[PDB]
Amino acid sequence: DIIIATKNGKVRGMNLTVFGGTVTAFLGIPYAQPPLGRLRFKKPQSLTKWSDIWNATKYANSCCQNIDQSFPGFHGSEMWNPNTDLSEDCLYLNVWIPAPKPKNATVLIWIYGGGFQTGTSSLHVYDGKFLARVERVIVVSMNYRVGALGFLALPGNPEAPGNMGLFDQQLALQWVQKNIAAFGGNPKSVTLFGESAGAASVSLHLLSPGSHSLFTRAILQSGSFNAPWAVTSLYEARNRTLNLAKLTGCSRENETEIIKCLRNKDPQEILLNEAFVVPYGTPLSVNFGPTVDGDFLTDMPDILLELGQFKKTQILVGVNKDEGTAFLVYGAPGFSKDNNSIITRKEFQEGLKIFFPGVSEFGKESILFHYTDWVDDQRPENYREALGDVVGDYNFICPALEFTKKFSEWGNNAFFYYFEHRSSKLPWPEWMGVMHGYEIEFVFGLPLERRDNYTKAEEILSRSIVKRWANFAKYGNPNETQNNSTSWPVFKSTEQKYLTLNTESTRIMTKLRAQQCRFWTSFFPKV
Ligand SMILES: *C1O[C@H](CO[C@@H]2O[C@@H](C)[C@@H](O)[C@@H](O)[C@@H]2O)[C@@H](O[C@@H]2O[C@H](CO)[C@@H](O)[C@H](O)[C@H]2NC(C)=O)[C@H](O)[C@H]1NC(C)=O
Ligand SMILES: *[C@@H]1O[C@H](CO[C@@H]2O[C@@H](C)[C@@H](O)[C@@H](O)[C@@H]2O)[C@@H](O[C@@H]2O[C@H](CO)[C@@H](O)[C@H](O)[C@H]2NC(C)=O)[C@H](O)[C@H]1NC(C)=O
Ligand SMILES: *[C@@H]1O[C@H](CO[C@H]2O[C@@H](C)[C@@H](O)[C@@H](O)[C@@H]2O)[C@@H](O[C@@H]2O[C@H](CO)[C@@H](O)[C@H](O)[C@H]2NC(C)=O)[C@H](O)[C@H]1NC(C)=O
Ligand SMILES: COCCN(C[C@@H]1CCCN(Cc2ccccc2)C1)S(=O)(=O)c1ccc2ccccc2c1
Ligand SMILES: *[C@@H]1O[C@H](CO)[C@@H](O[C@@H]2O[C@H](CO)[C@@H](O)[C@H](O)[C@H]2NC(C)=O)[C@H](O)[C@H]1NC(C)=O
Ligand SMILES: *[C@@H]1O[C@H](CO)[C@@H](O[C@@H]2O[C@H](CO)[C@@H](O)[C@H](O)[C@H]2NC(C)=O)[C@H](O)[C@H]1NC(C)=O
Ligand SMILES: *[C@@H]1O[C@H](CO)[C@@H](O[C@H]2O[C@H](CO)[C@@H](O)[C@H](O)[C@H]2NC(C)=O)[C@H](O)[C@H]1NC(C)=O
Ligand SMILES: *[C@H]1O[C@H](CO)[C@@H](O)[C@H](O)[C@H]1NC(C)=O
Ligand SMILES: [Cl-]
Ligand SMILES: [Cl-]
Repeated sequence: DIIIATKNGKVRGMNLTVFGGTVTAFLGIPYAQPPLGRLRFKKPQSLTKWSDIWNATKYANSCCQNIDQSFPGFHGSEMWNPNTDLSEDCLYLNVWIPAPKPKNATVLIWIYGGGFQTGTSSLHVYDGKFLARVERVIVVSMNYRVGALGFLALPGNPEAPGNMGLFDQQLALQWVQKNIAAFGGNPKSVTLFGESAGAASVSLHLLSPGSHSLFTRAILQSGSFNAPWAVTSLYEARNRTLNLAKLTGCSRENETEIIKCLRNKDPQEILLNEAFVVPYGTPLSVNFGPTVDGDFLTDMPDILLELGQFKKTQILVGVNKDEGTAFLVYGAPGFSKDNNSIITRKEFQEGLKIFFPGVSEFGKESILFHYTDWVDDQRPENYREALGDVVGDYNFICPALEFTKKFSEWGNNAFFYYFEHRSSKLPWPEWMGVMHGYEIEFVFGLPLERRDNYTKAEEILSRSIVKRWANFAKYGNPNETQNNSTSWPVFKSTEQKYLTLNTESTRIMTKLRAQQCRFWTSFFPKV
């Protein structure tokens, strides 16, 4: 039998045959009390015990969330939709262990993204058996509440204080600290890693004092808290809570009555109203996400980062070459995943209004000016490409770079990557390039599965990324080998060196997109 004793009871695993070896998987370990009934909107409560041997042999329920149904049958979007029953009873986690069982393995904890409204640990691109098999690390991933059920905020009120999903993550980090040694793992070697909102989440755990001792090191893939979508101000969050009460028939004299009313609502009644809590939106809208709750976050995160009030440790940060394109076919006029999406200069300008609703006309004018200095005047795909880069630079690349600069300025080693390979199996059209989220499958080592129809070059690339991530986790240094390996230099605010990741060559380069990002940090805010 495959049985591990944990502080909350014994749990039964299952064997996976991986690359002619065995990985032991414990899928769907509860780590918190089910946030049902009176526990809805509260911080997660510690788990006491489950009754008998818990069978962690199938993934757990995913947290409640609206589904992306924009493209029925399309793998490109359905690969992100939850693949287990949705339920409010979702606070579970997964643990993959190398066989034979390690004595003190480094632990990698995955935090999925999904704009704080979606995601689940059970997606196939987050399958952790490959990393455990190939690098002999332990992999943990957890489900955390998303949407209003996860980030409804009445700051100061324990009935709905804000940042519950972040606290879900945190409680799972505490569970690893309490229990991972029984799975053979080193609680003193724990690396958080995640993508998009998960990366924004990792970046917020660097700032949260309660998480300081729950992990060693941090990997931020295509995301950071200073991205414009990631953190809502204290009273912007409160306002949206009130509007949800309004929209559901739960407006009440005092706040606890409002929360009382919202606990009576069906989950679908909450989920289907989440989109209407803001006056206007964008394809990158986070209606209920992290906020300044005074508990998980004691000040605006921008300030804590400025003042060095964060966990002093090593980080690995990076972005993808076409972060913006994904969001274009979700509300930008003239953009379809089924044509080559050539757009006019007028369609570009309409896209700016879609993605920048509350920005002045001269604000849009200067965005347009900064992104039209064409190398070749036509080149009929200039505006199509300009709009992607605007969305990608403003929402992801430039914030990730600025976070890395300011963080490295306080003395810890920081490593930046620019991932430029488009997957041979990427189901979206070619014009969308190296999309948001499509480095993940390489990080988790799926190209290592030869029966899966990736190219040999993608196996080598994924094998190299898998080595660097695991080496970063074990050693604070994302090295590959000492010899025959391009060195990954530290990111330093003067030189700002980064490593490119693709199949042709991995080069050290400097000041990624500095001319574009300089616009977004030092001019656009003044507008
Ligand atoms: C806080 O937010 C409200 C927005 O409230 C609205 O009502 C909700 C039910 C929801 O459906 C939203 O889409 C609505 O926008 C701000 O009030 C606005 O002013 C009036 C008051 O109802 C409303 O008709 C307007 O549409 C809102 N403004 C815009 C630009 O749409 C309110 O000002 C915000 N700030 C504070 C401090 O409360
Ligand atoms: C977890 O599953 C066990 C049974 O699953 C199997 O039995 C194990 C001994 C092992 O051989 C596994 O590989 C099998 O998949 C549940 O066990 C109870 O006890 C016996 C076990 O065979 C069974 O006849 C009983 O009917 C089970 N009890 C009940 C009330 O039906 C065990 O209950 C499962 N754990 C939980 C928390 O449900
Ligand atoms: C040592 O291995 C190289 C490949 O190693 C490349 O990996 C990158 C991450 C980076 O660190 C880089 O400096 C490093 O060189 C081998 O070259 C590969 O060789 C095959 C042929 O066997 C070519 O088809 C590949 O294109 C080539 N990859 C490259 C150049 O990136 C090579 O076998 C070996 N070189 C020596 C001198 O021993
Ligand atoms: C179901 O509820 C709708 C809300 N969003 C739907 C999104 C819209 C855009 C993309 N996809 C994911 C996707 C598709 C294809 C390739 C890669 C990635 C579906 S969301 O909750 O998922 C969302 C919101 C705001 C984000 C802000 C920053 C980054 C990601 C965000 C995701
Ligand atoms: C689950 O995987 C473990 C690890 O591979 C298996 O345990 C091994 O089985 C072989 C075959 O007899 C032994 O030589 C090893 O000594 C075993 N290891 C341990 C730690 O006991 C186990 O058999 C698998 N469970 C299954 C297949 O149900
Ligand atoms: C990558 O670099 C790190 C150093 O940054 C190497 O780490 C040492 O690793 C060995 C394991 O072989 C440990 O026993 C030492 O204690 C480590 N020392 C230090 C100072 O880190 C690591 O070996 C390198 N790996 C490769 C493949 O190059
Ligand atoms: C696993 O590795 C840790 C270190 O990462 C070992 O911890 C001990 O040694 C550490 C020095 O690096 C310190 O944290 C402590 O001196 C000590 N830990 C204590 C006393 O709690 C740990 O022993 C290793 N576990 C193994 C090998 O099973
Ligand atoms: C493709 O996308 C939509 C079709 O649904 C359309 O509005 C747009 O103009 C089309 N662009 C083409 C065909 O170039
Ligand atoms: Cl995502
Ligand atoms: Cl093209």
